[PDB]
Amino acid sequence: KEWQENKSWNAHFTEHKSQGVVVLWNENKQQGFTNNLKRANQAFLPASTFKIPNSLIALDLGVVKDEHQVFKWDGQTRDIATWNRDHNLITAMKYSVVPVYQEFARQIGEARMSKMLHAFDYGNEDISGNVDSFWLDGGIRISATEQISFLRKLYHNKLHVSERSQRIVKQAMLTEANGDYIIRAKTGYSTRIEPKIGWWVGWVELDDNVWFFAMNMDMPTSDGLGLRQAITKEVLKQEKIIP
Amino acid sequence: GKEWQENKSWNAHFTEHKSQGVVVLWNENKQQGFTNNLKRANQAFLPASTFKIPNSLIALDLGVVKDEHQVFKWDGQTRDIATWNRDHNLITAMKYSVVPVYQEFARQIGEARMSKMLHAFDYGNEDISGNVDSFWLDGGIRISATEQISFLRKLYHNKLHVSERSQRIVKQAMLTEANGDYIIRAKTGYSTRIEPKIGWWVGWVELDDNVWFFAMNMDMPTSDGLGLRQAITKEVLKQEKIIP
Repeated sequence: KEWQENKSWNAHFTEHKSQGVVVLWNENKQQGFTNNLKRANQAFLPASTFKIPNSLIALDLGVVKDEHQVFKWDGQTRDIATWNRDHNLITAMKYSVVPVYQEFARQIGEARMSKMLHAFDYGNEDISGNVDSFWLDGGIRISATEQISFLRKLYHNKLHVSERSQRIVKQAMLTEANGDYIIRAKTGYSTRIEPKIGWWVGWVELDDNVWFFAMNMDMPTSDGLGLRQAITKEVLKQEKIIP
Repeated sequence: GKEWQENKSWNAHFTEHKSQGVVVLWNENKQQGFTNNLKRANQAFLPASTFKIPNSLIALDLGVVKDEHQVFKWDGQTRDIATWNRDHNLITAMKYSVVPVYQEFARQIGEARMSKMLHAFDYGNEDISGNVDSFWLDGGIRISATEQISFLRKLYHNKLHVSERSQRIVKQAMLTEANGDYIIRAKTGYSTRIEPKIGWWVGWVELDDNVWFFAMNMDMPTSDGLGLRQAITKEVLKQEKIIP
């Protein structure tokens, strides 16, 4: 069976008075697992999870030379302290620095952004809205299961951008690593259009397997943003993927 | 901005564990070095498994290793470290310090190419005398903590003469630890075949706005203290406010 429903994972959403989906993909067995088959396939705004494809396109088109190139703060004080400074690809991803990516998007342009999302088979491939905000309040929509399809192509260097572009983005996605596993992931928080949801998408590298993952959850306030990672990890722990 | 400074307060961290050794830090932004022992900082030892870093680069650059996914078959000889007794790729072979895999790389590389490469890298004394498959364990090659840092800085900046791709893959393979505060890319070593028996930890700490390169070695009479390589380095990084 391609996809199996495991409703016992809802205990982890319930424990934190939350609602959402975790989708796992066992790369070795080519098998999916989720607590909610329906919500697993419900398409939402990608929000900052879009920084993954945006990074790839920017690198491939030379908008970003490498992970060292500095993007100068424009001097507009914004409400996230960490955005109010110079950034490179690594720090811009780490802190989800929208202004840097809005600038990448303007330089990429509508026509090339569109051609690339088509080549990537990314979500509904719809960039309608502002070229510099469409992943936050435009037409683009992607499900947890479609995030995993895209992430598996990135992991195997199968997107039509250079191997180099893919390696650099995967470096930039690095989030956590220890003796037990490596997580390459990107967070997202969609707030501009209802419903407000938190994202975490990426994968867990083990010695002998890769577990791809995409979770989203109802996020009325930013007070629960920490539950994106904490709930994903309770699921990974239950499934014995991490100790 | 004196190039090299001695900080003897770090010896308190060696003393706490009744141990002896050196930690060398290099602040990349300020181009400044710090060590608890300038003498030991420049004492050359057998690299042992820290040699897996240059060996990885050469194997990749020559096509002995196609990528980090290529599988290296266990030869079927049960060895002392359980995790060696299975198939490996570059990632797992580095993680578990799987000598037999690297001995096979070394045999395919061969004497002439291994020698040319270590010279081009300016790697330690550049002496491969002994067996092409064991010289980093009991042959002629020697490298100091300060020479480890020189080599690691070239790798970090993709300045070795091998492809950018080869350097990116090895740096991926070096990944050891990562969290919201830092990323460590490093390689452990335990030299036992020639005295003195020493533990190595060499690599770097990536922060948002700086890189701290590091090379430590310490007297390792038994394997009971291998854990002190990382624990002592981390006490130094903590004292210097490089990690929380």
